[PDB]
Amino acid sequence: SIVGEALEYVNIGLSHFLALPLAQRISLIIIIPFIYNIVWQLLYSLRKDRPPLVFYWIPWVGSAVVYGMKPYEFFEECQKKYGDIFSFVLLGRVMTVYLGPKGHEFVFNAKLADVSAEAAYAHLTTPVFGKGVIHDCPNSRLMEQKKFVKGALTKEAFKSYVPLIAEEVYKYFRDSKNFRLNERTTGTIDVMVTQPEMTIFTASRSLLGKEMRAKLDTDFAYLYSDLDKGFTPINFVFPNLPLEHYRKRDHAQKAISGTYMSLIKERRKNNDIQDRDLIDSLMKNSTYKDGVKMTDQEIANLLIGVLMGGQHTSAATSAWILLHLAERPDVQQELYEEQMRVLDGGKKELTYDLLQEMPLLNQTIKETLRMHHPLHSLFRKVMKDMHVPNTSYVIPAGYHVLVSPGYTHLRDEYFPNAHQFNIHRWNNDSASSYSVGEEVDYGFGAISKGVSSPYLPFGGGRHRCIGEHFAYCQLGVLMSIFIRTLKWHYPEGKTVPPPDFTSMVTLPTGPAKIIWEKRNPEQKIGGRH
Ligand SMILES: CC[C@@H](C)n1ncn(-c2ccc(N3CCN(c4ccc(OC[C@H]5CO[C@](Cn6cncn6)(c6ccc(Cl)cc6Cl)O5)cc4)CC3)cc2)c1=O
Ligand code: HEM
Repeated sequence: SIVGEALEYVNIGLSHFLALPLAQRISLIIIIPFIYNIVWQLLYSLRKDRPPLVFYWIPWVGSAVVYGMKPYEFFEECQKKYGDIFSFVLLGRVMTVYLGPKGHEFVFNAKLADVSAEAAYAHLTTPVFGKGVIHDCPNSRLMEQKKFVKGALTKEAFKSYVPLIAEEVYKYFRDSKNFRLNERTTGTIDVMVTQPEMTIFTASRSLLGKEMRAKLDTDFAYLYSDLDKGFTPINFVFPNLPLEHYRKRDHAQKAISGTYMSLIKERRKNNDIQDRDLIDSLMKNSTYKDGVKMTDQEIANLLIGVLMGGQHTSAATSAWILLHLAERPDVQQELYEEQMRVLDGGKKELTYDLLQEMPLLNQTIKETLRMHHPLHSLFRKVMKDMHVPNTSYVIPAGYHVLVSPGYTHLRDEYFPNAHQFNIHRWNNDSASSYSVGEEVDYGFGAISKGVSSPYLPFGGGRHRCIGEHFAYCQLGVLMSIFIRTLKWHYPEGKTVPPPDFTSMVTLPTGPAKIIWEKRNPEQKIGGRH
């Protein structure tokens, strides 16, 4: 009646194991985690208190490759097999996806104690922006930082930004190799080259001021390029690794934040603090509610973050607008007529107020943001176990929740013929967004309380975007001028490119070229160059 001899043969087996040929021991260190992985998923599939988990062959990697290459195609397959809630493994992490408007509610209105955005995002952005701001600080600091920035983003600021943004667009048509409208009447451009330059020029001039704008004409512009490089999904797994890419980024962040602090300390020294730009504004208005002031280093890091966020979402969006309009001369024609009616055939300077009298222009932005949400996946790390309403599912702490309003933007159920670009689906509804009812303030102004809208380009809840009006202002001036100045179309046989879902924003797969030509070949842009 001896089990003792079994326990001996366990120990013997462990010892015979350790003495295997190194060819078999490498094999086992591969085959036994592979076998265990399959065994674990099958067992996992039994738990009725967990959403279904998408099956995967490679441990740790998970569904990373198919999710990254074509996330909306991934989501649609999963939705057919499992419905709206399902999980998948992604480079070590378990992501729980909740598709559709209830998904929006579940994640964007999640209680602050249940989930954390900074725990999800901190590695992605802190290396790039610097310490102390955005996701490298507690939520209540973030709430107030959004309040400070929003304070420079008022109707009266937009009124003064508009002629500044217009000036930069015109100087870019005049001076850029891509255009030179005083010398050339037609030409070819890559919109992934032109739009990121146009966006940084206009955002700099209006948010940072003319000094910082002036510096973009120098070799300082190269540091922006270097810091721009460090803004990549790979920071999610490799935020820091001793290589040259990471070294230029860190240098750039120091060099750029140094330049902003130089200006800040310069302005405080001369008492030269007005209401020109966002720098003036944060100098006057960056004291937290427990009395602590933001440092000059933190103020500068915040400027980098604001500028970098606006840079990528807006540049991609104007690239998409150009690309969709290039095959739709009917829409270009209709926008041109609205410009002629609102601006008296051009005998009226563009103002922020007149921009609000251009519904078709704003509907074009709205519709581009529907087809091309710059951020396909928004994340939160789960901090406490969460019950999913009307289900038996519990999402345990340590999981991530993923919400994807850009996926819902492309469903026929909520947008008839969702794959078709149509600015007229927004007729009599051209506002960037609006709360369908009740509102709430998390620290940075009253916003919509419900987040169930199928259309959520700026998200919702406490992490809701605050740059929506600035983006529309910027994109509006830009497109108003393109339309009044140029017609454009595709090279023969070219059409809208598919999105690049592996970058930070869903920008077009390039080279994405359009051919432009002047509406008025003899028109000249004045000023010195
Ligand atoms: C390894 C194999 C390969 C095939 N693969 N396998 C998987 N993937 C992959 C997966 C996921 C993703 N991403 C794309 C980027 N994405 C993402 C990027 C930025 C982001 O930002 C959310 C927060 C933080 O940044 C901002 C962005 N922003 C918002 N408005 C303007 N910018 C932000 C907020 C505030 C401020 Cl001040 C700045 C910034 Cl940047 O909001 C959220 C998600 C996550 C998924 C990419 C590739 C791959 O490429
Ligand atoms: C087309 C332009 C833009 C789009 C579509 C967009 C979209 C978004 C979205 C979806 C979020 C929420 C992210 C999340 O919930 O995880 C967000 C957050 C945010 N965005 Fe934007 N954005 C745009 C432009 C801008 C601009 C121009 C600025 C700055 C002026 C800006 C600043 C911010 C800030 C400060 C947050 C808050 C992040 C947080 O609270 O955690 N965005 N944006």
